[PDB]
Amino acid sequence: SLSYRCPCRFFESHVARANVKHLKILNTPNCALQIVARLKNNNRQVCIDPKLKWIQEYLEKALN
Amino acid sequence: SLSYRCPCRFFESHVARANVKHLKILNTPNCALQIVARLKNNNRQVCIDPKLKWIQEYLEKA
Ligand SMILES: [Au+]
Ligand SMILES: [Au+]
Ligand SMILES: [Au+]
Repeated sequence: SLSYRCPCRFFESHVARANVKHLKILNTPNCALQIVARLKNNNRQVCIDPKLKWIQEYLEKALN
Repeated sequence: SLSYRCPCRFFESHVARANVKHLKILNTPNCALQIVARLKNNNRQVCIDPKLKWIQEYLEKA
């Protein structure tokens, strides 16, 4: 609950790296992993699909 | 903006300090400060009013 819900209704998958100004990993309880991006063309905030290949490589270039 | 929303739809102003098991400030762009609490016996996760005096009394110790 009523008061609390996950900030991402769904994940968007047609967002290109060149379009995103910032990326943030939301740490909200009882919610799956959530990456939030600040945009261009619109400039809004979107929840991006973590399975995006470019997000994967980006998150993977954080070590092994 | 069709996908992202603030995780708190409203704040709960009647919760007592005795009832809260855990508190967590949420990192959340384009939203006001938001505090999530886990309730003691039923374990529900609720958004609680930052304006609550005991919440202040805690954040003012920082
Ligand atoms: Au962001
Ligand atoms: Au438009
Ligand atoms: Au919590």
